[PDB]
Amino acid sequence: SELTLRTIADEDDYESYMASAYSVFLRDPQKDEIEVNRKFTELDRMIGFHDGKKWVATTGAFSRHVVLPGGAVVPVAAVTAVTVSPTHRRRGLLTTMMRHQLADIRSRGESLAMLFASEALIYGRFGYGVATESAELSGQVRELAFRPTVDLGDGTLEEVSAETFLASAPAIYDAVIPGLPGQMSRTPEWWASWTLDSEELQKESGKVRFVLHYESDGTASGFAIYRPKPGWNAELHVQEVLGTNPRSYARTWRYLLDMDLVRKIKYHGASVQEELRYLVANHPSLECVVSDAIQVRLVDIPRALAQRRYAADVDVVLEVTDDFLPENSGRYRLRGGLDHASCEITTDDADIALTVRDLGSVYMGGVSLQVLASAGLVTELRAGAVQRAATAFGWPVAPSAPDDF
Amino acid sequence: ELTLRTIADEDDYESYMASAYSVFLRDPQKDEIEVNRKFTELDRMIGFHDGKKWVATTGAFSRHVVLPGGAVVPVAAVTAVTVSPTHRRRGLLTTMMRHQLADIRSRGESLAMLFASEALIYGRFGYGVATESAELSGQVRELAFRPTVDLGDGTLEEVSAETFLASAPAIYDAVIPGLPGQMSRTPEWWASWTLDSEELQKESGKVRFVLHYESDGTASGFAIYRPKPGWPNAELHVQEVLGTNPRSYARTWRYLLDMDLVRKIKYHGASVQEELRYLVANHPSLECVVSDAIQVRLVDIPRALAQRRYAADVDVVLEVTDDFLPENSGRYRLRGGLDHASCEITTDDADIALTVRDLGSVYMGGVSLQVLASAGLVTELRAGAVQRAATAFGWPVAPSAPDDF
Amino acid sequence: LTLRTIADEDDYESYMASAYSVFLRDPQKDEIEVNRKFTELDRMIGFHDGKKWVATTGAFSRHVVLPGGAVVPVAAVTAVTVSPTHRRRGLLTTMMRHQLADIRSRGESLAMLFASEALIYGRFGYGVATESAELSGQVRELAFRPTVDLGDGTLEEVSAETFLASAPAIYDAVIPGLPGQMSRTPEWWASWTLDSEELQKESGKVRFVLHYESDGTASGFAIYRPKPGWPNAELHVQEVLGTNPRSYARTWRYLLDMDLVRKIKYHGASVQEELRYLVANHPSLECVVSDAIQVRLVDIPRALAQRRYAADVDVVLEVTDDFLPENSGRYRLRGGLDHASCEITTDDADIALTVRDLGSVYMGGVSLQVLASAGLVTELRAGAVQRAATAFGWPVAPSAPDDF
Amino acid sequence: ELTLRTIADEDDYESYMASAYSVFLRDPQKDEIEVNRKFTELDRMIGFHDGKKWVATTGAFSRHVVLPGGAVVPVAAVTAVTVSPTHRRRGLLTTMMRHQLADIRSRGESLAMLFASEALIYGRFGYGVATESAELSGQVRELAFRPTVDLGDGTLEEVSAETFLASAPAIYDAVIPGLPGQMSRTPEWWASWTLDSEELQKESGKVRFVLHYESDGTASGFAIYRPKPGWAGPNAELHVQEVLGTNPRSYARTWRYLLDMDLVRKIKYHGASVQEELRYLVANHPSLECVVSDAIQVRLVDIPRALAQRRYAADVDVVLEVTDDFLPENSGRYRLRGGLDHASCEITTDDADIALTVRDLGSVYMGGVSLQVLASAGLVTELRAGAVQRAATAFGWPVAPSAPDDF
Amino acid sequence: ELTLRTIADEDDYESYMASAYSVFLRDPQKDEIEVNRKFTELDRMIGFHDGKKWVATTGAFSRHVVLPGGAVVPVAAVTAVTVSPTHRRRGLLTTMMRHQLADIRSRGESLAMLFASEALIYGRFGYGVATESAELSGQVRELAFRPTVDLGDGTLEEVSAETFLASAPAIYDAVIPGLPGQMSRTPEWWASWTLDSEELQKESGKVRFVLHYESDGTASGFAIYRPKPGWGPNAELHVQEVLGTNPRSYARTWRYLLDMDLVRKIKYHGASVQEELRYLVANHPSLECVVSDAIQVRLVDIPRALAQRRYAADVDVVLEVTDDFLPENSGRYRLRGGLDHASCEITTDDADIALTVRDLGSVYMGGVSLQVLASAGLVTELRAGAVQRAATAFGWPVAPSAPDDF
Repeated sequence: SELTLRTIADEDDYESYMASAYSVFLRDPQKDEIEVNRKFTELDRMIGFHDGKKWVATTGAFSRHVVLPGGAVVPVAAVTAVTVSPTHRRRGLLTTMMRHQLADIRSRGESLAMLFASEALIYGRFGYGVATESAELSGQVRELAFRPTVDLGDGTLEEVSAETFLASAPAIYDAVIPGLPGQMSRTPEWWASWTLDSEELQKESGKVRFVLHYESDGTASGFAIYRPKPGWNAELHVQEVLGTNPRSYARTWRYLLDMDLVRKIKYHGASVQEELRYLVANHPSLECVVSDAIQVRLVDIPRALAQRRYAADVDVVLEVTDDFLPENSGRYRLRGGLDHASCEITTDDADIALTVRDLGSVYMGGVSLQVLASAGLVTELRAGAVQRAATAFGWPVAPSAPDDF
Repeated sequence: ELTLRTIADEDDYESYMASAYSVFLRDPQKDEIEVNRKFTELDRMIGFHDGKKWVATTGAFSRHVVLPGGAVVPVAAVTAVTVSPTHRRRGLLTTMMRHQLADIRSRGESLAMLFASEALIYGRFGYGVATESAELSGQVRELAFRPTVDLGDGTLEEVSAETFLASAPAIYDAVIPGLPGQMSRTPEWWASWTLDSEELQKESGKVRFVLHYESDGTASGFAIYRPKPGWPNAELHVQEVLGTNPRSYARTWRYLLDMDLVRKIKYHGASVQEELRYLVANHPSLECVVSDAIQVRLVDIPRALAQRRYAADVDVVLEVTDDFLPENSGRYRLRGGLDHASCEITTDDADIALTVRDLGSVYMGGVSLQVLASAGLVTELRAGAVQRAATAFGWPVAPSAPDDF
Repeated sequence: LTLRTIADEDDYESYMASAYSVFLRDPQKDEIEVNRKFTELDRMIGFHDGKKWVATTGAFSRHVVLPGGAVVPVAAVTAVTVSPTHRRRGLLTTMMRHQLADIRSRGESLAMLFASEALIYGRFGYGVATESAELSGQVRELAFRPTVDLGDGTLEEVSAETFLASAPAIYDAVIPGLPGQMSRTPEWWASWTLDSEELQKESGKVRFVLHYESDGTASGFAIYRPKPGWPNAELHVQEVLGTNPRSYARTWRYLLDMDLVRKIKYHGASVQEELRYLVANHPSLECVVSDAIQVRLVDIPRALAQRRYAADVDVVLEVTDDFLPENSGRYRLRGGLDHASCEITTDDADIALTVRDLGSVYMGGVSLQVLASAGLVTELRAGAVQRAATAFGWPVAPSAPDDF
Repeated sequence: ELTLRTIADEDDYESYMASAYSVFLRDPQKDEIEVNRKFTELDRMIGFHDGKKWVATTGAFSRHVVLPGGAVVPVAAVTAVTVSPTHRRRGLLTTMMRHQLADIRSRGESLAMLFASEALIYGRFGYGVATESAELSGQVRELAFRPTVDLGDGTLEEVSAETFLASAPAIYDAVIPGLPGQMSRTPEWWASWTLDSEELQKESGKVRFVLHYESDGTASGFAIYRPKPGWAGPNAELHVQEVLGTNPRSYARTWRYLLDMDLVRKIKYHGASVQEELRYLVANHPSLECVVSDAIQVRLVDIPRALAQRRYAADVDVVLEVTDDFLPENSGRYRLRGGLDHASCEITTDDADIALTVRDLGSVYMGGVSLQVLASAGLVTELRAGAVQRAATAFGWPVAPSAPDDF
Repeated sequence: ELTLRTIADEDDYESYMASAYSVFLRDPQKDEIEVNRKFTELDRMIGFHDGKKWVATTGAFSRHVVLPGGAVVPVAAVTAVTVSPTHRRRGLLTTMMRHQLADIRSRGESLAMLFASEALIYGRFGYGVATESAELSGQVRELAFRPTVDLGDGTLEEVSAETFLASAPAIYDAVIPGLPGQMSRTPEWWASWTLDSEELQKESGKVRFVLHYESDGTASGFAIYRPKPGWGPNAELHVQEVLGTNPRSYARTWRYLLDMDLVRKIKYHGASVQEELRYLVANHPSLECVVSDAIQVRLVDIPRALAQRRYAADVDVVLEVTDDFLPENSGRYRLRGGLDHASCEITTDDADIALTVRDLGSVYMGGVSLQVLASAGLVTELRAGAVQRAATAFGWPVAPSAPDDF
C-alpha cells in the first residue's frame, strides 16, 4: 500500500478522518462532538496518512491561545487526534507526521505545542514533557462543610439554559484566566463544544446543567457546569466552577454541596491547587488523585522563555539539548523576573544541562526543576543555579488543565 | 473527679497508653508501647485521671525538625491526643492543649508538629496543615524508568535489622538537610521506626531491610519494606527508601520493582514530590493520592519565621491574629532570603492579614500563601505583597512527613 | 414568585418536567402522559417565578381501604419538589398549608404520601403508618411447605388488554380485607400496567399472568418483568394477588419454577406477605422492611370514626397538632369491630400524643404501645395505652398501594 | 387443544421465533431473526400451536460437519428448542424430539448436533456431550510468545465485512478438513456469523474484521473481534470471535496483532478449542486462563453409517452392544472395523466386547471424550479384557474437536 | 565470594529452607520443613552460599513415577529452586541446574519432574509442561450424578490420621499403575501429604480423613479434605484427594462429600483434567473446570526414557531432537514402540520429525498432543503423515495427573 501524507480535503474527508481516529481508540465516532468541533477545525492543520481508501494515521492541531505565568496570552498549537492504525504501527508514520507538524507550528509563530496526556500514542515522545497536572476531587457532600471563616457573600444562584449561560459565562471566564496559567481562550465556537450536551456524557451521568451566581447588584460573578447522576447514592459530576471573587466561588460550591438528594460529588480535571481543597474544613473528606494533564513541546525556546514571567529574579545559562529537533539545541542565557524576561544565545559557561523535554516540563511552573535534578534527569553544572532557577520557573499559582481538546 | 497530671511511674505509663489505644477502638500494642518508652519523657505526657483510670491524654516528644534551608530546630512532637467517650465535649482536650502549648513555650520550642491522623483535634487550637504525603502504587511490570535514568554501578544486600542500623543512620543524616519536615532519629527512634510490629505483620509480613552499596563498598542507600504474599497478587509495602545520590535511589527502587513474584507495589507516606514519580516513564501507571500529613502550631512566631530560610528575597509586614493564644497576635516585619532571615515587631503598615493557623500552613513551603488568599482565608492589604510572600514562603523541595509518632 | 395551579397542557408538562428535574431525572414522557388521565389541574399547586416552575405539590383524588373494609376518600399527595435555588425559604411549608386546607375543604379526612417523597419526609404532621418488604432469594431454595394446596388451577401468559379485563375484578374482590390498598379505576390500571421505559432498562418488558380455576374463572394474576442473565437471570415481581389461597400459591409457584430463573425479587410487598409463610425455609427468602405510606390526619374526629378496631376501646386522647393547631383538642374515642365514634370531651385525658404519632398508628401498622415505650407518646392513666394499642391494631397488616 | 405442525408463512415465522426468545427471557432479536431466515427451511421448524400462539418449538438446520479424517457429512443442526412455561412437563418436548429425530434419519443425516446452551434438553433423548470449548483470557501485556515462534513476513489490514467475506471463506474451507466439528459455511451462514448484532454491540462494540496477507499478497488468515472500551483503572478489552490461518505463521502473526494492539488491557476468546494453538504459543501458560465447558452434543440416528463415515486414530476391531432407550430400533450388536484409511460397521452375531448406551457412544464419537474415562466412571462396561483401551485410543483423534459457528 | 555446595548439617538445612521461603515472600513453615526433612537427602540439596547466608538453592528428591503403560521408574523430583533478589541474572540458576541435571543423569534417573509453581525457572533449561491439573468447583446442591451411576453397598467412616494411614497406602498402591504421573508414596511421603499444616488450617480448617468400606469390610476408597466454615451462608469443602479401587467406591465417596449437611460449595484443586467426577455429574455446567499447568518434564536420558514408557498404538518414527541446554543429548533418534514394546536408539536414517527436547518432554506423559505442537509451529514435520501417527502413539487413554506436592 502506497501512503500519502495530506490534509483533510472536504467534509466527507473530515468525517472519515475523525472516524478513523475514534476507531484507533476502540470507540465509535461521536457524531455530535465531531460536528461541533468542526466549527473551529482548520482543515490544513489536520494532517495524516491515507492509503488510497482509508485514513491510516492522523495528527491535528487547533490554533489556540494559552495563558502563561504572569498573564501573557500567547498563541499555542493545541495538538489533537494523534493516531496510527494498529496495522501500521512502528513504521515511522508517527515520526513523519510529528516532524511535519512541529515545522508547521514553528512557522505559524506558535512558540510551543500543548497536548493532553490522554493522547496515549505519543506520551513522552518527540520532546513532549508533562508540564501540568490535574486533580480528581470527590467525597460525600455531607462531609464537606467549609471552614467557618469562609465568607459566602450575599450572592444568589439560578439554574439557567445554555443560551443564558453563554451570555454571561464568557465575561466571567475572561476575567479570571489571566491569573490561571494553562487556561486557554474560549471563542464562541469553543464554548459551544465545552457546553455541548454530548451523548457520551449523558450515558455516564445525565444532561448538562448550568448555574450562574449573581452579586447583590445583579452582576454575574460565577458559574458552574455539572451533570447529575441519579441513584441506581445520587452523584454530581462537576465539569467546571469559576468565580471572579472568593465569595462567588465558595457560594457556588456551597450550592452544589447543599443540593438535597445528592450523596457524592466528583470534579475530574480540577487544579491540583483548586481553592475548594482549602475551603473544606476536613481535608480527608475530599479525596485528591493527581495525574498528568498537559504535555508541553517547546518549539521556539528563546521566545517561549522570554514570553513568560518568573516568580523571582534569575540569571542562568542553560545548555539545552533537543534530540528530536537538534536545530533547537544551544546554550541560552535566561534573564527574568516578575516584570521582565529575555533569553539569548551565549558563549558563557553553562549553569544547568537539560533536555528540551525537561525544559518543557518546568515551563508552566507545575514541575520543579529541583526535583528533576534530584532525580538525575537534569544536571547542575554550577553550584546554587538549579535551586534559584527552580524557584524562578515556579509560580505561586499552579497551572491547570484547559477545556478538553 | 478529674485531676490534670503527668505520668508518675511505669505502671502509670502502661495504663496511660492503654487508654489512648482504647479511645481509638484498639487493643494496646504492647510492642510499640515498650519500644516508644525509651524516648518518652513522663513529665511531657499529660492527661486527666478520675482517680481510677485515665480519661484524657495529650503527650509530646522532644524532637528536632529540618526547616526549609536545612536548619534543625527543636520541636514538640505532639502525640497521644485522646479523650474518653464518656468525657467528650467537656473541655478536657482544650485544657490539655493550653497546658501543653504553655509548657512548649516555656521550653523554648518555637513550634509544635502533629500528624493529621490525630482526628480528635484536627484543625483546632491554631494547628494548620503544612505538609502533605502521597500514596504511590501500581503494577511493578508497568513501572519502567525513563531511559536517561542512570542506575550506577551499585550493589544490594538484604540485611538484618542490626546490620541495617549500622549504616542507615549515616545515610539518613546526610540527605535530610535538603528534606524539610524530616526529623532527627536517635538510636531509640530508629528502634521504633524499624520495629517489626505485630500490627503491620498482619497487614502484610515481617519487615525487611535493604542496603545499597557503591562500587567502593560505601553504603549510599537503604530501603524498608514488607511483603504481602498472594491471597496472583503479591504486594510490596514500602515504608521508606532513601539514597545519598540519584543513582543509589533509582537503583534501590529498581531493585524493589524488579523483585521476582511481585505484582503490585505501594508506598504510603511518600513525598508529594517523591523522586520516584519522575523516574517512572509512564506516570499514569503510578497512582498518586495526596492527603494531609503534618500540622504546624507556631508557638514563637518571630523566632520561627527567622529560623527558616526563604526561596527568594521578601520584605513583608504580617498582621497575625492568634485566637487561641492571643499573646502571639501582633504586627511583624519579615525580612528573609536564601541566606538570611529576620522577623521583628514593627509599626509600619501591614501588607497581609492572616491567622496563626494559616501562617503555620505555609510555614514549611508545602501550601501556597497565594492559594489561601484566593480562597478568601488570607487577606492582602497592599498590592503585590501576597505573590512575593507566597514565592518566598515556598521552597524548591516540598516538605515531607517524618517517621510516625 | 406566584402561588398558582396548573392552567393548561403546556403548563402541565412544564410543571411535571420541573418535578423530575428536582429529583435529578429526565422527564419520563410515557409516565407523564398516562398519569394525566387522572390528574386534576386544580389540585396541582406550585410556585412560578414568571418563566418556570420553582416548586410543586400535587394530589390525586383516590379512595383507600381502612381496617374493617370501609373505603374512604383520601388525598394521594404527589410531586413535592422545590428548586435547589429556592430551598429553605418557606415555599414547601406554604404549599402544604394550602394543600391541607383544600384537602379539608374537599371533605377528605386524611392525606397519604409515599415515604419516597424525601423532600418533606416526617414534616407537617405526616407519620409513617405502613411498611413494605423487599423479598428476594434463589428460586431453587424456595420450596413450599408440603401442606400448601396448589389446587387444580391453570396459568396462561397473556397480553395487557386481556389482563385488564380480569385483574380489576380480582383486585376489587381481595382489597376489602387488605387495608392500605386503593381503588383502581381504568386510568389507574393503565398507569399501573404501563410498560415504562425506565423499568425496561432495569429489567425487561412487562409480562402478565392469569390464574384460572378449573371452571375457567380467573382467580389470580401476576405482574412481573424478566431480567436476562448478564448464570444470574432474575424475575422482578410487581404484584401477585389471588381470591383464594390456592390461586395465590399456584401463581407464585409458577414464577418460582420457571426454567431459566436464578433469583426473584418482590419490592413493595406486604411485611406479612403470605409468600413468606408458604416458603418452607424462611432464611432463603430475605425480608428487608422499610417505610411505605405516611398518613396525615386532617379531620381527626371524622378519621377515627371511619375505621373499625380490633377490640373494644374507650379512651380520651389529648391530641396536639403543631402544624394545624385548629385540630388540637381532647377527643373521646369509643370503637370496636362494628362501631366507632369520636367527639370532643372535657373528661380527664388518658393519653397525650401528637397528630403525627396518631397518624402512624391509624392504619394498624405501628403499635401505639411501641411509640409509648420510646417516649414519643405519654400515658396519663395506667392501662390506657395497652388497651388502645391492641384496639388500634388489626389482624391484617396494612400494605402499600400502587405507586403514585 | 395443541397442534404439532411446521411453520406456514413469514408472519408465522416471526411469531415462532418471537416465542422462542420469550421463553429465554429475551426480546426478539429482529436482526438475527432476519439474517437466519435465509438458511431456514420452514418445513424443518416444528412446534406446538394452541390456535392463537406458539407454545413449544424445535427446529433443525441442514448443515455439514467435518468428521475425524476429513469427511464432510450432512448433519442436523438442532436449534430453537423451547417450551412455554405454562406447558412444561407435559410431554411436549419429548414428542417434538421423537418427530424430529425420525425426520432427520429420512433426510440422510446420520447424526444431529446441538449446542449445550439449549438448556431445556441438556442430556436428554440420547444426546451426549462430545465436544468442549475453552474460554481463554488474560492480560495482553503478559501474553508474549515463546521466542522460537516464527511470525513470518505477513501483513495485516483491518477491513470491511464485504472485503472480509471475499477472502475469509477460502481460508476457512482450507483449514477445516483438519478441524473436526467445524461446519461448512455457505454465504448465508457467513452472513449470520459476521452479523454486527445489536446484542453483541451492547456487550462490547461494533464487530471488526482483520485479514492477514502473505508477502505475495495471498490472504492466509483472518480474525473477527469486538472492542470493549474502558469503563477505577483502565480496562479496555478485546472480545475475539474467531481466528484462523492456513499456516502457523499467519495464525501466530494475527494473534500477535490483537495482543499488541494499543490501549488494550485484557483479551477474551470464548468458544475456542480446548487445544487452541494460542495456548501453546504463549510463553507463560498461567497468564492465559483456560476454562473448559460443554460445547456440542451429538445424537446418533444412523449408528452403522456414522461409525463408517469417520476415521480412527489407530486400527480397531471391536464388537459394540449398543442400547438406545429413546429409539430402540437402533439397539443392536455392531462390529466396528476401522483405522486411519478405512472404516466399516455392521450387525454381527460375534461375542460383544463393550456394552454402552447410544448417548455414551455419541459422546466419544468426535474424539473429544475418552471412552476409557467413561468406563472408569462406571458408565460404560467392558466385557472382554483390553477392549476398552484399544477402542478408546481408536475413537480418539490427535486434533480435538471444536465448536462450530453458533446455531 | 560465592560457594556452590550441598547442605552440611541440620542448622544448615533450616537456614537453607528459610532462604527458599524468603525468596517466595513467605515466612518459613516450620511444620512442613520438619516433616519434609524425613525424606530429604542433604547431598541432593545444592545451592550458593556467600559465607553467611544462602543466596541460591536447588534441590531434588529421589522419587519414582508411573509412566504410560504402568512402569514405575526413578525420577528426580526437583524442588526449592530459588535465587536471592540481590543475585538475579548472574548465572546462579543456570549453574545449579547444570550441576543438578548432571547428577540426575549419573544416578540413573532418566528424567526430572518439576511443579510449574516453581515460577523462577518456568519453561527454562529444557523443562516442558507435560501434565495439567483441573480446579473443579461448584454448588453441591447442583451436583447430582447421572442416574445410571452405581454407588454400591459401601459404607463410610471419618477416621484419624493413624487409621487413615493404615488403609490409604494399599488403596493408593492399587490404583496408581493406571494413573501415569502419580508417584510412589513411602510412609515419610504420606506423612507430608497428610500433615495438618498450619498454612492450610488458616485457609480453611483442620484436615479430615474419610475411608470407604465394601460390604465385606474391605477398605476400597479414601478422601482427604478440609472444611471452611461459613463467614449469606457459604461453608465450603476443600478436597485434597479422592481415590477408589472401583467405580462404585469412588462415586460413593464423592456422593458423601456432596451430600454433607451445611455445605454450600466444594472445591478440588489439583485434580486430573479427566477426573472421573466430571463425568459422573449429570449437569456439567454446574462443575466449573479451570485447566492449568501441573508438572514439567526434563528428559535427561532420551533413549531410556522413550523406551521405558508404552505407547497407545504402534509407531516407527525418526526424531531429530535438539537439546540447547545439554547438547550432548542432541541427536537423531529412531523410536519403535507400541502397547507391549518400546525401543529407541540413535540412527542415521532420514528424520521424520524435528523438535526440541523441551517439546519432546511435553508430549512424553501423554498430556500434550504432538499434533497440536506441530500445528502451532513449535514442532516440524519433515515427512508426510509422521506427526499424526506419532501423536496418537504418544497419547494415552488415561490422561496424566499431578502427584502429591513437592
